[PDB]
Amino acid sequence: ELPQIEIVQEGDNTTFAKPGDTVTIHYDGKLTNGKEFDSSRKRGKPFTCTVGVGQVIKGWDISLTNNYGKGGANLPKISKGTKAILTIPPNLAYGPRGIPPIIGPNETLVFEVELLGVN
Amino acid sequence: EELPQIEIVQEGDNTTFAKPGDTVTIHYDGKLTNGKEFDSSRKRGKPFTCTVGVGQVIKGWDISLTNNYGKGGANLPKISKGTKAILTIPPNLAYGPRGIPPIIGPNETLVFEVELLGVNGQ
Repeated sequence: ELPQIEIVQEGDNTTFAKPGDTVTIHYDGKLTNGKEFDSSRKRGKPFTCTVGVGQVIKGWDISLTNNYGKGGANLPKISKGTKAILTIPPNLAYGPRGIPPIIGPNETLVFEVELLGVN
Repeated sequence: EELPQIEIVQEGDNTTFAKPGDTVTIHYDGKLTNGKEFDSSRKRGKPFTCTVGVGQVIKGWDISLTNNYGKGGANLPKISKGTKAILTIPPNLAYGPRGIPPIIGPNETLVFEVELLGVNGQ
């Protein structure tokens, strides 16, 4: 149903991504065991995508858009400049199948995310 | 960005519009370009209710019903409550290069006749 969000750093709290908005982020992808599958920084650029439109895993879409603007209980809003940890259950990520050998079947994913800008 | 082809057969209220995360109720008939029907609300015997804009249905439906997630599109008319439309959905907005055989074949364009009966229950 819903991902888990923890706020490392608060952001302006006025600019929020909306579905179909563009966002730019820095991120860390780790499995629960602490081993890293993807990272923007090591790639060498921040990552820009369209959120809320199924262009990224559902857990990102929910987190970045605050559940498509509906919101949820215990879903803190994420705003420009926010730094957070996102814990995403497999159905909000790559599912029962996974994407082997990159990500195994039924994996929860932990993301360190910083929202640099919206649109 | 691919967009579905939407034709307004009959205008609706022009006031009630679904947004992402809204619920909608619709009557629909789905046919292949050769005119063969593959799915219908009538065959179900009830209209179909779902959440739009969240990847719960094929992308073509999500775009059509939310007017590209509230962004709009070139030549993309808005669909409002009471609208009857025909939606032509290219394979990448439906089921893909693969398909879901035998229900729907590979690389298939889908043509839907839709009526939007309600938004969020009303």
